[PDB]
Amino acid sequence: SGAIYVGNYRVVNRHLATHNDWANLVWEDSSRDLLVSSTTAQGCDTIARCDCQTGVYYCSSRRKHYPVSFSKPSLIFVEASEYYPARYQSHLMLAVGHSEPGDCGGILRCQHGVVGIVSTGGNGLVGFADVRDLLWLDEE
Ligand SMILES: C[C@H](CS(N)(=O)=O)c1ccccc1
Ligand SMILES: C[C@H](CS(N)(=O)=O)c1ccccc1
Ligand SMILES: [Zn+2]
Repeated sequence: SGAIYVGNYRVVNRHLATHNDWANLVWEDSSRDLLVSSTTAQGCDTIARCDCQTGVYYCSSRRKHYPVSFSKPSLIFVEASEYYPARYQSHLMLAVGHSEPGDCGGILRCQHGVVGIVSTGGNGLVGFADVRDLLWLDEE
């Protein structure tokens, strides 16, 4: 689990979104595993605006942060899970590291801020849903 809180937005894994997230839906993309909902409280998170390929992610299944190199956001074939059939997930970044389903929502951070959230895993890889292209997360 986990979310990004920026302005009046909450960013979550689309497959972990709650009834309240869907009741307050701003934007969702099934191809990206992202959903953004509106919040009443102001979020303080800073979104990175950059092309970093190094950062640190939180891994709840190890209670640890790990430094990783990760690929630029791309269209990656992702195996079926129970939340999706096998499909191309877009805007996905891969790194070598540990990820279990409950790790979804762990933040990946660079020097500039929040890069994305854990979305996929298995075969010793971790996939992060990029958010850096969502420039609208920083206004109204
Ligand atoms: C929020 C919606 C249904 S509702 N109550 O009409 O908002 C929802 C249904 C199933 C899984 C996740 C979310
Ligand atoms: C079992 C699934 C497979 S997938 N292809 O990543 O959806 C999963 C593993 C680890 C983290 C998140 C999800
Ligand atoms: Zn950066």
